[PDB]
Amino acid sequence: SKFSAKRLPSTRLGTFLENRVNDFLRRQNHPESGEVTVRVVHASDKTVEVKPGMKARFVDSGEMAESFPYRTKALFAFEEIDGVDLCFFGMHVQEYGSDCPPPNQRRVYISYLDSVHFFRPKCLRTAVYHEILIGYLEYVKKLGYTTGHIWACPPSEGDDYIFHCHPPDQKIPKPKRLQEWFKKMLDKAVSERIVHDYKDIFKQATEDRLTSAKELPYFEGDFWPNVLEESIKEQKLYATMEKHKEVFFVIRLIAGPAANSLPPIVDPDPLIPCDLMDGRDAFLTLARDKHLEFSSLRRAQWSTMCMLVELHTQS
Ligand SMILES: CC(C)(COP(=O)(O)OP(=O)(O)OC[C@H]1O[C@@H](n2cnc3c(N)ncnc32)[C@H](O)[C@@H]1OP(=O)(O)O)[C@@H](O)C(=O)NCCC(=O)NCCS
Ligand SMILES: Cc1[nH]c2ccccc2c1C(=O)CN1CCCC[C@H]1C
Repeated sequence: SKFSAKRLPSTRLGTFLENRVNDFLRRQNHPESGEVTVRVVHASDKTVEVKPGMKARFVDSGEMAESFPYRTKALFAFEEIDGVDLCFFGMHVQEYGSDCPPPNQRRVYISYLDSVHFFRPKCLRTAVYHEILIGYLEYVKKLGYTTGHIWACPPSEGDDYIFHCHPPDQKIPKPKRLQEWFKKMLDKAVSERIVHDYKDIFKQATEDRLTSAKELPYFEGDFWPNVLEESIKEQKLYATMEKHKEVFFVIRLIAGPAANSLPPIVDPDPLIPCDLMDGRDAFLTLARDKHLEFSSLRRAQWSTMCMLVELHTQS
């Protein structure tokens, strides 16, 4: 059909991820599973600017770059259930390439991920989310990104990351459950030899014998930029790192000498301008303004169809 998820334009990344998920589902041979479609719907160039305190201490002194360029991508996963598309998973990532100044070079960071719990069958839902994330790490590792970063931050009560109006009975995991969920994902990646290893931020920083705040990757919207500004306004930083360590993952995709002899990162996919999916706010607002909800299967399917018409006919 004219405005289907499958007819959204393809990318190498979307294709790679959907082939992984569908091959997984085919091996499980569950009669209730439907075809999965994965589409990158936004990609654009951005920069994160170093905030005044760090800018005063380290940028002005020529010890650290003033800003760091990255590519933002938004991708969505859809499942066919009884001939109807359901959008059930979304993710926004920041990708810092090989031209980026240290300490941000060749890193990926997950800005947001969100879901609505209607994947059929339910006994495969978590496994499918893990397959998308492991496939993302698999892909960026293939391109030459060396490290992944994840802040396990659940949304505040009443706050939706990507999808407006979640089901009333979809529980939101607490930090501890969410940490264990990312670990289970990462252990599967480790056994597939995609992830070399992973550590909490304090352990990584300790084992790498990092001297200075300038050595820590500096990402848009992350915790650590704001904690650094607070630290500069008022040794304590080191105490914050340890207390909150368990919620920040540093994921090594490529370690050893092989991590230092890499060609440049060449992303084969074009930029994809799309107003609706540049950041999270725009899609939340359109849902709010069109009275869309993702609060039941049928409402989510209706909202998915509206989302798709919009994606197809913008510009
Ligand atoms: C992260 C996410 C995709 C994981 O989904 P998931 O694979 O279904 O895993 P969850 O931990 O949410 O749920 C698994 C089980 O734990 C349960 N659970 C979740 N939160 C719970 C809570 N606070 N108390 C008790 N049980 C809970 C669920 O009900 C579910 O039960 P089931 O397996 O019997 O159906 C999803 O929780 C989500 O969309 N969260 C909101 C966005 C977010 O947290 N983003 C992460 C960082 S950007
Ligand atoms: C707050 C914020 N502002 C941005 C502007 C542009 C791009 C990204 C962000 C962004 C995030 O990524 C936040 N995110 C970080 C990872 C955990 C979940 C959550 C707390």
